[PDB]
Amino acid sequence: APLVDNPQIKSAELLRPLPLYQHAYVWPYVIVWPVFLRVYLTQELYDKYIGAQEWTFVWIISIVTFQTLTWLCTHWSVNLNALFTAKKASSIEDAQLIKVIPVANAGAADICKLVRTNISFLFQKRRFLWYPERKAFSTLEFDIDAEPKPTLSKFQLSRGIESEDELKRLEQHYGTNTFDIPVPTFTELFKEHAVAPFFVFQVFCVGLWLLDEYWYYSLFTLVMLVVFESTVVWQRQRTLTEFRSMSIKPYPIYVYRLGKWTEIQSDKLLPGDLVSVTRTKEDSGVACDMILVEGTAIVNEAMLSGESTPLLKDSIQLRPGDAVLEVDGLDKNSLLWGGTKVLQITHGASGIPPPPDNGAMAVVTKTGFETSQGSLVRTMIYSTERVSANNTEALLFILFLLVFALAASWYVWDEGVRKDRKRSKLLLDCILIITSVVPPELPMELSLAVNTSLSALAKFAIFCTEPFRIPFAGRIDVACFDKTGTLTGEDLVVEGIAGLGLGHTPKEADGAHTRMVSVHDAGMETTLVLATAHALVKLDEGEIVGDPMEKATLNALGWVLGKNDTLTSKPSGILGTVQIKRRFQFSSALKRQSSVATITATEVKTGRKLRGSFVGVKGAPETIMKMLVTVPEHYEETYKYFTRRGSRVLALAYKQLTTEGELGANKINDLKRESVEADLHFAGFLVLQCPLKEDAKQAVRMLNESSHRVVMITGDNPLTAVHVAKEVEIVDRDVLILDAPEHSVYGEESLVWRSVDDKIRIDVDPTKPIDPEILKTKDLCVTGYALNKFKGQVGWKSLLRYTWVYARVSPKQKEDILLGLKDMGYYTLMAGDGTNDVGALKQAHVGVALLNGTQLGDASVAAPFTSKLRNVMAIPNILRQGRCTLVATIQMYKILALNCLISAYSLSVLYLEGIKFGDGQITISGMLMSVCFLSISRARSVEGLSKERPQPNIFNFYIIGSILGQFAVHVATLIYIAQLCDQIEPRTAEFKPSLLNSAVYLLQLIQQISTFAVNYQGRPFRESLSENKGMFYGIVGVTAIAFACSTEMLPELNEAMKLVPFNENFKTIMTTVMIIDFVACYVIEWVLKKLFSDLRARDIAERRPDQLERERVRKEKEAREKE
Ligand SMILES: Nc1ncnc2c1ncn2[C@@H]1O[C@H](COP(=O)(O)OP(=O)(O)NP(=O)(O)O)[C@@H](O)[C@H]1O
Ligand SMILES: [Mg+2]
Repeated sequence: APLVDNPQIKSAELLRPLPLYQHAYVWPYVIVWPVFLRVYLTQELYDKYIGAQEWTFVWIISIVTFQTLTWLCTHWSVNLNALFTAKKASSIEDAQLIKVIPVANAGAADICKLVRTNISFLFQKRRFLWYPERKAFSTLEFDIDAEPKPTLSKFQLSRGIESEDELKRLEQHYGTNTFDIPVPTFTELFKEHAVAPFFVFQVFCVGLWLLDEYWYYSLFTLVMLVVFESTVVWQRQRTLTEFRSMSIKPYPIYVYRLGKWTEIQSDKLLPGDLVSVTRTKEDSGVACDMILVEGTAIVNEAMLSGESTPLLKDSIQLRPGDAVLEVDGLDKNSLLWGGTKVLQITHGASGIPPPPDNGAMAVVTKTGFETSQGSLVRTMIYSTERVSANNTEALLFILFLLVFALAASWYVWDEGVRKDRKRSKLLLDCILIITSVVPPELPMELSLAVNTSLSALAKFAIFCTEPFRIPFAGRIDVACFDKTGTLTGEDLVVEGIAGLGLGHTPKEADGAHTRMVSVHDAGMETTLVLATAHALVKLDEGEIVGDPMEKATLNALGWVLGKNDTLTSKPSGILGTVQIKRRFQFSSALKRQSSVATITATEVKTGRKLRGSFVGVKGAPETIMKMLVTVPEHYEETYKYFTRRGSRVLALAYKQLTTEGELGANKINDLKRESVEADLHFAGFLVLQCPLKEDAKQAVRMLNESSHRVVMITGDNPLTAVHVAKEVEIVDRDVLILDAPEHSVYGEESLVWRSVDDKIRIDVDPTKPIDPEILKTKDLCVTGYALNKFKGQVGWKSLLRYTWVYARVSPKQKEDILLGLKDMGYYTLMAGDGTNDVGALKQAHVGVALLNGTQLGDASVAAPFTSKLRNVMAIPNILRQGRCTLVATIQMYKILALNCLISAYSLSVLYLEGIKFGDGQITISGMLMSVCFLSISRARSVEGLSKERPQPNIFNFYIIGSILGQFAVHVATLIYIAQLCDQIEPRTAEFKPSLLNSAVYLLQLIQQISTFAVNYQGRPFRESLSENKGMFYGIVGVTAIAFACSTEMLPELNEAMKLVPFNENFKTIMTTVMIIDFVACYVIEWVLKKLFSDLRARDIAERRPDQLERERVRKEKEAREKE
């Protein structure tokens, strides 16, 4: 819509509210009320149209029903609210209401209120302001969000807010800095929930049963509806409370307001306000997004990204003030994001005095609900696709049930018309028959199953942010995995330093130098690079924190770490002091990390005094071989041999900028990234044996043997990824790597299929399609370079269908892989840890962030699913719960509808003969069905996954066929019992006990019990009926009650429900009929479950016969070893 210029807003219309007397649910019904009044009190129209006082009551009920329906249509439909309440008056200068309809599956539509001079409104707790130059409502624009990018001179010399009237203008404009989610009480939430259409339908059914003189049954179902809606309201309140726990509590911060330092809570924070950041306390990150002006902040973005590696946010005072701000470039580490824990504040411009507490100066950019964590919280709460939104499949199923209802009700209306019954009683019977089929809990059953799955998943420390991806986990075809941090533990051990003799020794046939010296016996330059090229920082308490790889190589180095970013070695191969002056941070797209430092290092055995400035860079060996001077002979073969064993290899390089002396202050030290990560020498290879997680192999073999495909997406080498995937059993056949034959600047021009042992070499033109022999008989590994060369070609859709290891991929390449896998129709799971997967975690159908730590807030916004533990077994469990979710939904979609259908036709078999159900009988039947529902609701899951897959859709052949077959069996037994009862006694108004009423009541009781016992899903996805002995005994108790009052063994139970005594031959025939009905229902359900319930695995997840034979042999061996 041009009125609101946002991508998530579909329609916007500037309404104007009308008075209450002009409302469309008031004025025409007030107009037509005296017509009915003149019909009623004035005679000669009493017999003209209505004819009776019961018809008068029917017309009064119909008019009141139409009035309350026209009132409720303004509440359960936004467009009908705009039609019936407010006139259009499409002009900006007089509008007061804005109808906002968002795009599909992006929250609930609303009629927002215009508040104003700045014209604004609030939709989904997002503030929209009217711009007259654009002539449209739009999202709030900050100083950062300006289209001309501001210079740093307005940020270094910001000096805080300097005007009181401008402070009040900022307060009225951007609002206060709070996570404004209002949790509702029980009263207003139940008031909103009592206006929902299925509550209205249930209350209308209660009134219909009350009109037919059913006191106890209507009271029971009203009490049950009240407590069920109370349960739903408490569930929604609990969910909103756990969402409210994600908010940062206010804590006193020192801001610079009116030229003075002032302590104030974090609820009052406006953009452009100068603030001082210190060490944050527990259960609090920082409030809102800031940019560092003066100081260095060691922060931890465990909220925005899954990993807990602390980054080193620098300042902007070293950058010139005339430079254009680059949020995605040099000043990426300049900003500080909200919700993130700052681990340290160190000082290593505007003339302002320093803060009383030793903190860094920052400027607020994005405050309130529009900060990045807050903008994710707004999407996760108000702008998400809700589980409780009524699907069209459930409504079409309800319409199918209503089609069956009308099929029964038309026949009972024709039979009552032909037999000349009372038309009001016949109409009430037909409306009762129609209304006894729609199950009011049916559209909300998926939400209940999702909530039960969330409560089950919270046991394994798995917290789900967006609960509409729980059914998606029931239909996952591809289960993508990261390698490092997901299938690999964080306790890395340094194997050592390799390739010291490159260009200067055991050599293989391909020339690979296998001499791996230890870190202590390494050279001086290798030791200085390992002491220089890291992002390690010592906290004020005295704990070294950083990358686990950098911590591992620090512990292998034997060098202590000082206070002012210095590292010393006391009298281990060399002795001296290094001090890092500038530090270029590591990026996943660059695959390197460099640092400029000052060295004073002496070798203990020869001397060789190395002083002065130094550049140490470590990274991926292909990038380093691209950016050094002279590539040594057999460079590629060394790292390919040390990667063929599965170890992770980095390259270390050094460059002396000034040699003897010093570089000179920080004026020269402000160099460029591309001007210092070039013309390098070679220092060595850092080889680390990254250890596999203990649960990785078991979880991946559980996923592969359960109709899921496991692929590996990782930024590491092809050989490490291939060796891990062979250990974890992702790749079974011979593998082929699609990569450049040489990773130099000239050799990166063609693509080659290569073997791991470097024996097969096949040239590939990327425009030509892939050879089908390679796709069919070989597993494939694809490098991100070869993926980038396959961006817009025909073979790419082949590659994503036949590759299970992706290596050397950028985060954008992981996003491209997951988008392409989404585009082919495969549902995707992505399990990731680092900041290289946050694009991938938000593009998969379900994304899990594996927080590597072993023993509501502190839940990351990087992924919709967050596993607090480090185990890989949290990945199948989610999928298991997802499958169970669908399975639970399926069983309720097979029970409730069938239950209602039975009840409807039972009423029909009564209402064909003029007899009605007893009040006590139908109340006892409803109580027993509620008892069986409570008995069947409590069921856990099995300890493993299965090859069968549940059907996601509800209109499949299995569910519809089973329901139709069981309904046909039930209606055949009901018709036969009715004909037998008419045969025994002829048919010739209060409730009087009869043989037909007792037989129909006993049949509907035993048929509801039979469809509870038959349609319960069992062994392939959950426990069986016999295993939950509480559930089995609860079903068997009602079974024994029904069969005891059917055998006439207890006359007290038969006289309690007003059941006539039965003839012995009739009793035997009816017991045989009940057994035949239960047996036929179980046979039909078992046949249709064995035939059509198993949703077939897709072609990417189908396994070859040798894999199935190996799986069967291993399962037989484990079953033998169990004995
Ligand atoms: N601290 C580091 N310093 C230098 N280079 C690094 C560092 N960490 C990773 N790299 C390199 O960056 C490359 C790709 O970046 P990245 O994807 O972040 O590593 P990764 O964690 O192994 N990928 P992944 O397995 O998906 O988590 C790796 O193959 C390493 O060579
Ligand atoms: Mg990772």
